[PDB]
Amino acid sequence: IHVGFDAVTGEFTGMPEQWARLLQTSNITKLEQKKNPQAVLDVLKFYDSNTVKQKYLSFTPKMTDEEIMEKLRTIVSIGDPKKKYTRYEKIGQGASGTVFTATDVALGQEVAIRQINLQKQPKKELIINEILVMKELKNPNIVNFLDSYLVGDELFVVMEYLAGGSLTDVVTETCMDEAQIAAVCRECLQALEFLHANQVIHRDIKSDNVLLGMEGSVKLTDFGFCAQITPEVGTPYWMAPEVVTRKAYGPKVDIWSLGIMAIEMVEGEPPYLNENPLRALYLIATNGTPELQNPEKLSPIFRDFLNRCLEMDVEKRGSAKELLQHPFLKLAKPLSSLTPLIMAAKEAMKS
Amino acid sequence: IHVGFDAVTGEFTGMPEQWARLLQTSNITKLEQKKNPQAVLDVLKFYDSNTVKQKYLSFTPKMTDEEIMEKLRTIVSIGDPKKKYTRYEKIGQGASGTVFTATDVALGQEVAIRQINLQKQPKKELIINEILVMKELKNPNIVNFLDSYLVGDELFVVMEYLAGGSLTDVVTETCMDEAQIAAVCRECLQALEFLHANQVIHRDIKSDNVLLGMEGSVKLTDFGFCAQITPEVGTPYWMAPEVVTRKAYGPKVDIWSLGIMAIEMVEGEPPYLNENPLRALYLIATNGTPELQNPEKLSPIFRDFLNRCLEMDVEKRGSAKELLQHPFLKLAKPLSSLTPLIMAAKEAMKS
Repeated sequence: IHVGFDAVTGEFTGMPEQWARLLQTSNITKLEQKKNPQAVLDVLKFYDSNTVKQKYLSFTPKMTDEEIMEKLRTIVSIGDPKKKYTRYEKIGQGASGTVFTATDVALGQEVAIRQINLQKQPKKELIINEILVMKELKNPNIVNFLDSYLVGDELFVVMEYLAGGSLTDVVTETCMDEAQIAAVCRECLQALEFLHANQVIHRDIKSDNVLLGMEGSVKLTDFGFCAQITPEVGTPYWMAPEVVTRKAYGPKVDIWSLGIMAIEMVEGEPPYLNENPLRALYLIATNGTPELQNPEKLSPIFRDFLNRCLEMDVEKRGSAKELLQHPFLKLAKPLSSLTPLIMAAKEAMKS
Repeated sequence: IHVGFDAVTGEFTGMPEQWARLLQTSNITKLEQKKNPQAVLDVLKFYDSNTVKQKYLSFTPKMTDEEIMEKLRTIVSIGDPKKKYTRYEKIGQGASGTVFTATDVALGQEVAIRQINLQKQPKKELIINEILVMKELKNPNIVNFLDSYLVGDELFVVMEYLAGGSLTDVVTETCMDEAQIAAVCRECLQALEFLHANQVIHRDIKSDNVLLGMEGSVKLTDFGFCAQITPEVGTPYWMAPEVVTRKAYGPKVDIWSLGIMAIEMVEGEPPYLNENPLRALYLIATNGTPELQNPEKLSPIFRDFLNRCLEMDVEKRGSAKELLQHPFLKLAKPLSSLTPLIMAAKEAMKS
């Protein structure tokens, strides 16, 4: 319902008590409110309603046990997941199932295992169709579906994984040069080109969801339900302005998030770290890019790259297929150059 | 290859060294040998070759995981067998899988669970077809298929069971009257009529494979692969003469075995208990019926029943559909009359 704004007093008129509550807790000043009331009102609407939600790739080119067994025909192997994999470690649990990392005993290569109870979720058909899609959606810069197993009522879905940890672990414990950063950016853009070409928007490009191999190979995770194989309230620093303004959005939100990720790689921490989430959302909507700590060090060509990623105008902002041609990615080192940083990160992590 | 017999010396000529070995260990006398050499030679052939074997009901009106999942479509439930059943007790294990008894937590009724590894058996198709058949083969005097569950590579098959133990436990610890014996015989004949009507020969009718309910209900087990839910070299006391003479045989072998079972019920132990297995087989082939310990006590009409069951001539011997009309079964008590004997048996068993 319509709400107003009395410009000299700086008070919104007729807004819900939820939005008024949030506004009091927001640390947005009455200067910042009268500067742009519409931006404030948009980010109140967003935070009041962003329960995060789930994502399922229903892009496939009440349920009974025969229907389930029929849908599972093409995707279930006969095998014991407690015998095919060792070094199980539980990496998380929630309504969405339980997640483990483990290693294949025959190949010696690491995997992630999501364990879904098919009786306790009503959206059974969505989960299975998600798996059917993911079996056919194959690319080297995403974690791919490997295998699945039925264990009574539990379905085990096995995804690729990598031993070298997350890009956050590298970025927090080491300093990357621009030739390393361009190599990461190239592999993430190769992933985004493929996902966008299959009507997938990732929505959550950040260093936490970028996985590194010990040889320096790079994969994205958290693009689907099955690919959520990461431990994950807080501040949504990776989000683009059209998202937090509650406006319509499309695949170039992932290009913004990649830009913020490139900032995080050169600054070692994400933006808005100690900020109130509501004020961080306000700043994203009004200012766009956060402000750099030491911007004078960065090459012209990296700054051009960041500008094409973090342009607030969606039409001006690069697409994945375009930014793959951007001259910054010419500077990229071999991916093996990440190896010493991955090892440095691991030896710092311990814990 | 042909072997002979020199009638005055009492020596077989030209027989294999296996059969000669067995003959030395057989405790069959040279009198008994020259009395009927052919019977001896038949039972040597039988014992040398009876590795028991398995039985599969392939009466349905190299394998890949999609083929397996397709065959399992109609028979696998989605559920956890380690959650649907409690009071698991392991009752046996062999090449054929592992067997448990357990009770359904919701119904409060006892069940048997066979647990089959589908990777470690090559005859996968036979096992699944056995289950598909058994799902449609339903009768109250056999243990029926209830449910099945897939647990990785292990298939769990759930069969009915009964709390009152085996007829052997009743027959060894109590004395049955003829009206109790006729009630058991009636229910076993009801089972054999149905099995014979579906081209099934049981082959192993004995008190060990007769299951009792606490209310006195009666079911057969060990007619198929899935129905082998009983702990089970030794002497084959239940076998008919045409079987042990290695001759062709048909469903009236079950009627012989039922006759021997009726003897076991009134005598409290099976025949040939302390006998050499080779001599027991010789006696079955030549004498037919074993000799009763106290035959003067038994009614005329029970003796007529036993005669129709234990006639050595297959043509004279009763069929199930015929013996169901035999006047002995008119004497049958209500099945509840078994209840005190079942409880007496259990309270003796303890252990």
